[PDB]
Amino acid sequence: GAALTEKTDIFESGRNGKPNKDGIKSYRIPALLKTDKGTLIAGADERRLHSSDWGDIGMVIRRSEDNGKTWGDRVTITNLRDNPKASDPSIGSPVNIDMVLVQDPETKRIFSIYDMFPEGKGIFGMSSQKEEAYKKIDGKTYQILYREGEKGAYTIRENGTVYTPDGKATDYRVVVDPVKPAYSDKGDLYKGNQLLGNIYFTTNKTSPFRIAKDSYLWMSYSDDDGKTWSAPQDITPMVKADWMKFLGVGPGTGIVLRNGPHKGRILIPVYTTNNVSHLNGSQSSRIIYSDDHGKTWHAGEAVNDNRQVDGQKIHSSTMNNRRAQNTESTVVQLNNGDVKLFMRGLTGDLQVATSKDGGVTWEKDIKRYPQVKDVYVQMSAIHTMHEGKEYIILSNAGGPKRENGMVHLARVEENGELTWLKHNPIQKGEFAYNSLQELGNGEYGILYEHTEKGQNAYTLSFRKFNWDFLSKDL
Ligand SMILES: CC(=O)N[C@H]1[C@H]([C@H](O)[C@H](O)CO)O[C@@](O)(C(=O)O)C[C@@H]1O
Repeated sequence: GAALTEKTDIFESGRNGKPNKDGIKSYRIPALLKTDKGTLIAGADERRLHSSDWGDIGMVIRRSEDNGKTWGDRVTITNLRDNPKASDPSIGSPVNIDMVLVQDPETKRIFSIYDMFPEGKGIFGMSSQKEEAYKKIDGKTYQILYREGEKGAYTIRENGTVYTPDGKATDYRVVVDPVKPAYSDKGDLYKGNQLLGNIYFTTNKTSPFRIAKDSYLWMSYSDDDGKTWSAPQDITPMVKADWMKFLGVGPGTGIVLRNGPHKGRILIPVYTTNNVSHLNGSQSSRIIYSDDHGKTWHAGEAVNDNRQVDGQKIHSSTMNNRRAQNTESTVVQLNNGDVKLFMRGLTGDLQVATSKDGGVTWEKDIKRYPQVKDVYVQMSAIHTMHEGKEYIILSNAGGPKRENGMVHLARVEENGELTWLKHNPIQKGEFAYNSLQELGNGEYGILYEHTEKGQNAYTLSFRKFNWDFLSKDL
């Protein structure tokens, strides 16, 4: 008997453009993680001012200890404070946006990796010119601070003390070890004991310093099953190349390889843009990984690196080809050791890349599956076993637009090839980003974006379904 539970709203948006009960207009970008303890962690972007990809956005989660039946109160991981002097509040806050959750099965540490931008319009407000964000000194890497009127780079060193371009300590200090709830004090700039401003503010500044205007990657972790989180760690310098303009995560839930030469490796989907074509023709998927339980991260190569496009080779750092782009993605490892990267794209159908070396490089054959439509929106996919057989469950909008949620089932053969077996609707009406997780006992859960009755984009809801829903027809 087919079984699909009624939708349960986890993060409720307001309606008709009004704020919700907590004064928040929108929630977006779901992430669902089933931890070792059986806990379900639902993550999301808490977009207070509007539904756009910038503004005042906090990284939040809710925990369920009864497999999705009930949920605890919201837990904020990170939420930077707004620039109280910005002329336009809608774009007047440093930004955190798009999160990826994953747990190390050995250490049990839970990671939340997400984007960070200083005050502005996020990916839509990036400068045409690069600004160095870090400087190496005496074998040490320090984040840079810029002061109007001076060309030299100041640096943030031990204890947050600001040093002049010439290497002399100043009386300015940055809060590099935040202590306020949500770490809303991170980046605060002090002169002596007086708070002057914040290094993440870019307009109407009250302090002399700001970090480089660029795209960053931050990470927070929890060792207590999601109840409390560490202060944000800037992992950007570990993975961002000097040519990269944007570098952000493909939101959802990452994975840890289960088998092969790279078992234990944590994979985080991400994508970049270059300075040649940025968002018009350079969005390129890839993953970043960690082989030491999240201590250090490394960038793999882009699916587009040395890819053959129309008898011509391209590279993610120099490409300018709209149709060859691949953006947000979801990653899965097969029992044969191969890694599959399902990438959001502009071909109208499902695009999948394959890596034979734990996600570092990608094979030449980018497969397209007409069986699974892609309206250019995020998707999620997970590996699963059923009666000794290997499968992959993938969910995304069925179209025409971002609507009619579908859960696709594919059989995985020993060569890693896919055969799509079923396509079952799961949510009528508006449907966008989603995140799947296997719950066990033949059941699965999904946290997704949907709206109805005038709700603001989006309300994130949860549903559970079993194998009877996947295989049998409704
Ligand atoms: C960092 C960031 O802006 N992420 C956003 C991305 C990018 O804007 C696009 O991938 C750029 O092509 O996509 C969304 O806007 C979208 O399509 O709903 C949602 C997501 O939060």
